[PDB]
Amino acid sequence: MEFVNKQFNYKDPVNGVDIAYIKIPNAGQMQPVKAFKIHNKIWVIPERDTFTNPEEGDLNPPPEAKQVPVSYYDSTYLSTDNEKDNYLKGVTKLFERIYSTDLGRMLLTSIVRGIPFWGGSTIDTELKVIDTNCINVIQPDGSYRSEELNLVIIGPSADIIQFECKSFGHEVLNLTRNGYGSTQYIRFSPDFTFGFEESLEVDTNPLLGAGKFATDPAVTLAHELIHAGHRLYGIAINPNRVFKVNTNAYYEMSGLEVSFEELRTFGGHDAKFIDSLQENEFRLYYYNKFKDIASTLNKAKSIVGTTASLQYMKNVFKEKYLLSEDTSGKFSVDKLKFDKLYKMLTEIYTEDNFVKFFKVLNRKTYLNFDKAVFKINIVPKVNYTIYDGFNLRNTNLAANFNGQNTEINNMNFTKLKNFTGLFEFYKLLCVDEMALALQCIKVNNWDLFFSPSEDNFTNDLNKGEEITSDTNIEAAEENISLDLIQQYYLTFNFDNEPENISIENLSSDIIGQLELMPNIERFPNGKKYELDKYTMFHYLRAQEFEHGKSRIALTNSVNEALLNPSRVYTFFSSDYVKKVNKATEAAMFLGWVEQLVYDFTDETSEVSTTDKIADITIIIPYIGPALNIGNMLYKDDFVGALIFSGAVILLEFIPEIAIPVLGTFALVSYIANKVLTVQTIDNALSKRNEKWDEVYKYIVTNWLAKVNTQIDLIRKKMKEALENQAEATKAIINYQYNQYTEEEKNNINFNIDDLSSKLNESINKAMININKFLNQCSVSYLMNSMIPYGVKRLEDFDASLKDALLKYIYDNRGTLIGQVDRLKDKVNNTLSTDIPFQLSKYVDNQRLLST
Ligand SMILES: [Zn+2]
Repeated sequence: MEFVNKQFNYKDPVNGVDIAYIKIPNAGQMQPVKAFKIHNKIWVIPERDTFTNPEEGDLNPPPEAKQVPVSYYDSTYLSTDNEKDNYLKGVTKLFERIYSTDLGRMLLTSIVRGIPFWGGSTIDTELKVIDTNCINVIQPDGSYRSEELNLVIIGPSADIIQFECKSFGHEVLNLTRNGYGSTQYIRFSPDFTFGFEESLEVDTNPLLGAGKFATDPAVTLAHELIHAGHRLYGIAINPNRVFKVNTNAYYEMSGLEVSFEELRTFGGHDAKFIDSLQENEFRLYYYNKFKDIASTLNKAKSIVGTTASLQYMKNVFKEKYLLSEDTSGKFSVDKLKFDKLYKMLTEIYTEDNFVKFFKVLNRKTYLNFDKAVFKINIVPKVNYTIYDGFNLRNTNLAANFNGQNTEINNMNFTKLKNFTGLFEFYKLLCVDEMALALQCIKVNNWDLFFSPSEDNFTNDLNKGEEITSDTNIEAAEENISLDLIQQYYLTFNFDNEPENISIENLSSDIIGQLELMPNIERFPNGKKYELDKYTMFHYLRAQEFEHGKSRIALTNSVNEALLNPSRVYTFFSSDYVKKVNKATEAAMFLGWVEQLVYDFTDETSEVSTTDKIADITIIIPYIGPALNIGNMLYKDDFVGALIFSGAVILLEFIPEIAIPVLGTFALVSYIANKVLTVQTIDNALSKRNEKWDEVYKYIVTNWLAKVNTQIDLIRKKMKEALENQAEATKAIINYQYNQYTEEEKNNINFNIDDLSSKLNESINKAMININKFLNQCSVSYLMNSMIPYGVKRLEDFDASLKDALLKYIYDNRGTLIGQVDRLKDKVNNTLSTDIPFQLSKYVDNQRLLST
């Protein structure tokens, strides 16, 4: 009742104020749809989206499959009044959940504030509303009334789980990128969610649930509202600017296509893939675009198309863009204030930050792709609440995110058919049949490796700089934390919103067309690779078995588990395979099962400590035979190979890191001035600290995108490998149990859910170790294989500045008579020592900092 003020029903009578048949900007002529105004500037249309796009009227599956991990198609969805009512209540509920958090409260306020700019006038001294930023509200009497708005929530198009921000474009202006902003139409459904898998939280939660977890749809909505946020303030990054990936190697993906805008919206490490140069380019770009709005507001003389005054309208956009105004009435953009507003919309309003506030399990990267799709019902309070989500307090579902777990909370999630086939998009990995014949496995596109292009990483480190006494000292960029979010919250003006002012009627049908959007080419599909050796993907495939009818499964230690469907590979000792494959009689069964649970824990809990490697203090030897690391199929060979060559042995590809010759400093001399001569020397020295900081940050960015992503995938694959082992073990134990007759009843009394629960527990404990080990390798690599490159490049820069400052001091020794000896020592001391590399300065991730 805080954000949404009325408790709406779909069958409520049309009134023409908050419940009315409306008409939106259209290519042709549309028929009115019943819509609901949940808040000021925010409307909801409980219909399938068939009107915004003239080419999207059909709700059937497209001729071509479409390149997404998970998709769902159902034309019958959102046709019944019951469905539309439940949609309206669902969307309303999620708005309340977003608002109930400190961060969501801020976001929703910023969205209402972000009224699209009145730049539809051809005469540059008049303020006129852009017609596509409005809707026509039809009254009970028959007449219509045009109204300004910021946001519209519509149901999905053909693909039900494809959520996105849409907006209508101008013929000449780029409204979402010029600072103006345009009305946002979000395609969303609260009746479906994504199924994902996570294993990173097991450190804090050892009793974590088994299978797939469900994405809280509030997070999803908040994600789309952030996209709307950027777009309303016209600060959205060009959809052209995509993160280009290498697609030629066998281990690489066939293609991904992720926009910078997407990585920015997520936050975490994902936002840090974008380097300092490109990020500064964007910040300075929208700084000048805001200044253009300030210029147009100073040239504005009269207002047209509304009863409201020019003085009021200028004030609205003053509040929106946080402009400073003189007593003379002139507007300007404050540098420090814009940065506060930009950082907020860019770095504070992120998906990862919302997770903090909701206290829910969620994907930690964008590259943690969805695996399934579930039908949900969040409207009943017994199922979902504004405060707790799925994870209801004082219930079984409170601890370890149990409410989000598909298997424990199975009555809340019904698994649906993924319309993307398991091998719709794939590479084909082949090997010599043991080339007269080949043995080939299909690997799904999203099980492959990222591998970003070098084109995505640009810098101006080579560019020289002229040091003066007036040289600006960059304030240390404070990293995102809850303390900072708290500070923005306290400075926030929550009361007072922009008003719903009466504007003059537009034409009966608003003529509008959606934003152009770049035409993205389809990836090459089904590429074949003929390989000399078995790969990681083969070893992972060998551990898989047909879930269905076929039973008799026998575990073994050779990768010819690929040949026989009854044979499944394992990396556990030969004693484990002998024990599990042993025929057992009813009398011996329970003691045989108890002993297998024991061995399963013992094989997986194996930890070998070391001090020889450095940076890496622990090792997990069975990762070698589990994934074929370095083509050395021995537990002894993995431990030995890791000590010898370090973390690089885990990597699928060696990242290229290009640091150029660092731009030297040039000094500006001032004759007969002792004060400003000392200032320039001091300015050059503290500007060197920024240079060390700049390089360090650049290396952290490359490591975060090229290396840490690889390790991220290996841990996910180890989680899969362990799950495969438990499944195979359960299948064999359950097969033996079903081979008995009537002695199953009382004599045994065996619970498979208990066996599954105990094995899941042992997997979690194994992952605790594995996560700890693989984090060390990622950082180990950063410290010994990536940072040194920058350091010796930086030490050569210190050499150039050393002689530059010593010659400078010498050349001005008549001006600095009494201080020459002192200044000579400071230059010699500070430029001889390296600046210590602190990981906590560039990486906020506190579980990466745990090393
Ligand atoms: Zn997105």
